[PDB]
Amino acid sequence: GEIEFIESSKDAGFPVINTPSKTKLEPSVFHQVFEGNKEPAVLRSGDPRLKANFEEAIFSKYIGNVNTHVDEYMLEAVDHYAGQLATLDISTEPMKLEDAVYGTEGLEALDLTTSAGYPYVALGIKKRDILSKKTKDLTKLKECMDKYGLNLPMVTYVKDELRSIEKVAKGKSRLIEASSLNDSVAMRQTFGNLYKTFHLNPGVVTGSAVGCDPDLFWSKIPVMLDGHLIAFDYSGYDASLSPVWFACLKMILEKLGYTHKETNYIDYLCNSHHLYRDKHYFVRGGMPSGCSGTSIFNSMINNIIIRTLMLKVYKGIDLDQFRMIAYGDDVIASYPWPIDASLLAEAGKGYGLIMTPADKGECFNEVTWTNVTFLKRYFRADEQYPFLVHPVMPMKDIHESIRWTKDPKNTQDHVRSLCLLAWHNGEHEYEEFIRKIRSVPVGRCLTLPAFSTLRRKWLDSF
Ligand code: NA
Repeated sequence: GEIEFIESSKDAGFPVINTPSKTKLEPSVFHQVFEGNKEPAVLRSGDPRLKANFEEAIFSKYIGNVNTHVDEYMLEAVDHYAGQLATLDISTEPMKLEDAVYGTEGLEALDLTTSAGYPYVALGIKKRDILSKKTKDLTKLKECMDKYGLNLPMVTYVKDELRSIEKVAKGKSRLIEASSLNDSVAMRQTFGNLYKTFHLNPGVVTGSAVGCDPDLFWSKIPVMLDGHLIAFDYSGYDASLSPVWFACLKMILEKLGYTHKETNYIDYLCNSHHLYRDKHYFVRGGMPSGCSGTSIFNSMINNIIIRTLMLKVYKGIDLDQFRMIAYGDDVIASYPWPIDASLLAEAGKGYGLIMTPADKGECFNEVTWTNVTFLKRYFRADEQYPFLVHPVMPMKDIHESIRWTKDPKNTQDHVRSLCLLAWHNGEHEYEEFIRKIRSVPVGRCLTLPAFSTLRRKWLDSF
């Protein structure tokens, strides 16, 4: 992706979008009990911790585009993956508006908590002013969609989250693009049944883990992934995507039965218009992280990409023996023979993708079931039930998270969520985690699950 044009919003008649510039994150009561290094992301230019130009840093992810046709490798990649998805009988019929807004099996109700985007954010109109869970009212929504239409600008927010010392200093804060409520709803109508099928079928047929429950899904992954593991990281995957990868996505959508008209919304993602505070800008390429379907579309594109690179370097490859599971940029994969990921990475660079060794580190290559991570979690077979696999979030990350809060009123839910991740690290680690929590008075006011209870419920869930 490439920023093609940027100017002051007022020149085009856009008001300044007044997005948050002060973090909602504050030290929790556990801040001194546990060790950690992470701090809130930089949200504004004048932040004293900056050791770089903020506005330059946050847009530096847009590294450019490679301008190419959809080549022979891409075409075969699309064919192969399309053949997998054909198995699922995805419906290209529009999802009914009520289902697409207020919830159905495989597609949770539209989040009423997030930004309603443009122009609502300039009018002080929130999602809850238009929508109502209790009523399932579609009347105001239909009015709004008729009044303002589709293809509205996206509103760029800086993500308010914890970041490493390095990412704070370098000003490498992440951005979220909020699609207008109008476009979110329209895309959910158009692609909702596809969203639904993906959510209901995480695994190696969709090549997707979006919507998965790691407590359950992790025992299935080594069964699905037969051979030598392949994993690598991307640097700035979303923003690196060139228009050619969106063309591939449109081709795969058409093979599923979507019409040229229905795939027009992919152009909205690819060639996008954004508002950031007092500026507005156009991007050619780049997945706008935050719009409807961007996790699923990022995953589908990743399925095309990896196959393309394999076909290009290993002309003798048998993709029918290749398996992969993506969650956006994150990938875990296998092939029955060793594959040199460093070769794939160089082929990736030719397509404007920046691929690096798995989980930082120096080489590409020797990934094992012991060191592989996916969705930030390691894989550890249960010692007693060896066919069941623990997702293991590092205690370091759990410690980082408990030291901060966006609202102390949520302490019970926050700490409980962390317990559900922590116990997979083993009984001794859990017991210590609970002891430290309880060394603060608040900690003794919380309902914390016992290890044996967590383990029992987990075992029973299968
Ligand atoms: Na874009």
